[PDB]
Amino acid sequence: KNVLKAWLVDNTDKIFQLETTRSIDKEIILDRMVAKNPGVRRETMALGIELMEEVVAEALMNGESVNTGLFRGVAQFRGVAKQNAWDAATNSIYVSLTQGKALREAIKDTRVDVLGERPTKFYIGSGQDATTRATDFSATAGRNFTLFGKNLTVAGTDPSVGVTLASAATGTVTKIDNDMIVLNEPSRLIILLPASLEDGEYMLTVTTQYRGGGGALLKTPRSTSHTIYIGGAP
Amino acid sequence: GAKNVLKAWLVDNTDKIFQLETTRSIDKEIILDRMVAKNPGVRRETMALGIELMEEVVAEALMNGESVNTGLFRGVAQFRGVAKQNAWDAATNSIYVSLTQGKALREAIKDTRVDVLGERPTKFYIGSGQDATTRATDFSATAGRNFTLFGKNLTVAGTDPSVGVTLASAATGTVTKIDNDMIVLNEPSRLIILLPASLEDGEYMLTVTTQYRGGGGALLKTPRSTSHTIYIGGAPE
Repeated sequence: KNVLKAWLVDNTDKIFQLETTRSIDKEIILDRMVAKNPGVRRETMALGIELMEEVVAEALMNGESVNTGLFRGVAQFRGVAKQNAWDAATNSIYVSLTQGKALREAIKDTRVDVLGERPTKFYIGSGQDATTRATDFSATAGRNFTLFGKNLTVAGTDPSVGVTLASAATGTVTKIDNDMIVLNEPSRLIILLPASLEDGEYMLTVTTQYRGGGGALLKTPRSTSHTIYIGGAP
Repeated sequence: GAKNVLKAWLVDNTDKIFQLETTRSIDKEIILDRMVAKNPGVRRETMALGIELMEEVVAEALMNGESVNTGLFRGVAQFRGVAKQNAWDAATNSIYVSLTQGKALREAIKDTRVDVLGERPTKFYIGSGQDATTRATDFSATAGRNFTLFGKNLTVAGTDPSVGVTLASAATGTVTKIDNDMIVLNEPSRLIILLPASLEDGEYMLTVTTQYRGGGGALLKTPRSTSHTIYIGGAPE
């Protein structure tokens, strides 16, 4: 019933990479809930989701493990316990989440549509968040994020050249200052993510005139993207 | 000050780490009861229907390759294993959903203080854990697969028939004893176990019962027990 579209990318080994499609938030979830069951009042459903989030946040922050159909969560601690004390600069709380029974059951009814390899050797293969060590394209605002790929060097004179973040919620495009691209290699980019960015999903785009391998710069810039979740600055 | 409090122990990792003192485990039934308790304006049956409806929409969105964000989490489908002959192989490749905390949890973390209790009173406890399949260290585990327990004086030893590793279901209270031969590594600071495949998804209380005495010494006349909560995810396909 369900279909996941996947690219073949270099790991070296070949690995599957989910195709860039869509991001959905609470507003779209509420629209789809009302479309599936027109007997539910949107305002009641919106209230219910906020209420449930309050209950779960409070449970996790008061040391309970929480299990829903979608996930299981528990509060965790990050950083070394320096001098048998909590240091707000090195230590932090986070909630570790694992897929729940409803997701494991939905996976059973899902097939993978292999798209093959991308037609051009220009893409974002993988990523890593410095702070959380996550590789699922979740990231931390005001901290470093590494992009691994092919022919990613930010180069050229054209004004569109550079790294951008486009908000899935508002559509607003934030350009990353070129000084904040602290490593600019064809197979790897290290960027500092702006601290002011609101939590949510963004479209990360590398636009460059850098030609694959050696040679002259491309006359017109080319773009490659990947979805990314940015969690607010710690 | 901070409206939430987390209690944490200082356990061994040459250096020390923080270990949450877990309060209890809650499911959809308790969540729904607490929602009604906070807002008597809502009808519990309407809230229960809404949660099933929200889960269906989120599960369909994820399984059709969309990234999903709520205030509690962001999710996206991910793939495991190498591409053999540039084609999906159901016997070596798998799908999972990677989940990260959302904005509501990040804001709640801001109103939370950590109350350090110091070091654990006894030198017999479960400090940390690791799932072999996912490599998760949050005490989430995979049924039919290996799990590692790190701690102090965890060696399973003694003549008493109660000695061993058990899992008690939070949903029913049903206890599953792991066969002693499914204890693959039996060291004081680390146990490697094979989890049975038939375990239903959910939270369990994992208990290590043993007559093994701290460091050097004769076996204890009476067995002692130490526990840790564990989430078990259903066996892989």
